[PDB]
Amino acid sequence: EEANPFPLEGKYKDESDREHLESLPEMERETLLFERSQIMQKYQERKLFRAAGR
Ligand code: NA
Repeated sequence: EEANPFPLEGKYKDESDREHLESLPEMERETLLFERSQIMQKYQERKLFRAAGR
């Protein structure tokens, strides 16, 4: 089992990370959220494959 990298609302690490991202300029925030959506897709893909291999 692999740890969920962004367990808060699917895109934040924890509350201080949320507050930090929400304080950034729009371009930076949307770039980081895009980065994280890629990380989360790969995490979820690996989780699916683990379920299928059981
Ligand atoms: Na918060």
